[PDB]
Amino acid sequence: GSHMRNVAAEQQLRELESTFDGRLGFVALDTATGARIAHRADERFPFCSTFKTMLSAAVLARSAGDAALLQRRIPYAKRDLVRYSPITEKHVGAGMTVAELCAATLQYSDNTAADLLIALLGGPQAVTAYARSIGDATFRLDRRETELNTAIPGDERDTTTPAAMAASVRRLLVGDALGTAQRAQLNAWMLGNKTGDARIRAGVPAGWRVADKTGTGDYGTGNDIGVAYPPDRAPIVFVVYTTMRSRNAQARDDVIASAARIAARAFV
Ligand SMILES: CC(C)(O/N=C(\C(=O)NCB(O)O)c1csc(N)n1)C(=O)O
Repeated sequence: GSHMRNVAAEQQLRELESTFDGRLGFVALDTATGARIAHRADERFPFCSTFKTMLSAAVLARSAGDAALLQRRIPYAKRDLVRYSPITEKHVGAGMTVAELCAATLQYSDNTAADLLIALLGGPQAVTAYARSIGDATFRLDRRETELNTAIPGDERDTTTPAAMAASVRRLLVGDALGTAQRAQLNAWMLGNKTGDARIRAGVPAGWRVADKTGTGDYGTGNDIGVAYPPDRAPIVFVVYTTMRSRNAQARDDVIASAARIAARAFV
């Protein structure tokens, strides 16, 4: 890549933001060199379901010290389900194992699976504590699903910054904070994500494998975080947060994909 291309990419992110009635938070990191392409890197954004990556990492970290945890079954009933539970609704009664709940929350964004894992860890503050333990002094999880998606302007609950989340994704997916096996497992789950086809994945070449987690909420909030793995090249971290001025705006998959494409083309 080049410094000149990175600067030009940051200008194209400004131009992209001018095209819609909201704001764009963006960090992409080329881990070959640490080079960065950013827009609003240090502003807070409502992270919505992208926190499910941090949640799952916290569960994996606890399993490193507990050989029974990943196969532990957590029963739940139909009345326990929260809105948008495509996988967990199929397994009411005996429930699912902790590993299955991680996979469900990561790959389908299942909200009951998330709530079960937040509760297992001891509540939202345990997820914030895990983030602090991997060097993220910015991330905060305050509420559970689905209230954490309110995305009210000026509200700092359930927010992070693009820069903080890009460093955490890099540490979790590319570095070895989970230990080599846990790291591989988190990557595999996010590589098998079913909800991201129109977001970062739509902006990168077909040969780049993307481990990502999406988020969607009120105020047209549309997010995607993860790591792209070009073949035989260092990984590239992508964090894309967008949120709109109107409470009932639609999320914009095309803007997320465009922002990713700007950085993929600048780095490649
Ligand atoms: C998974 C689904 C249904 O998500 N849309 C959701 C939602 O529950 N997202 C879970 B997450 O982004 O924390 C949501 C909350 S408020 C709002 N408006 N939308 C989606 O993106 O298809």
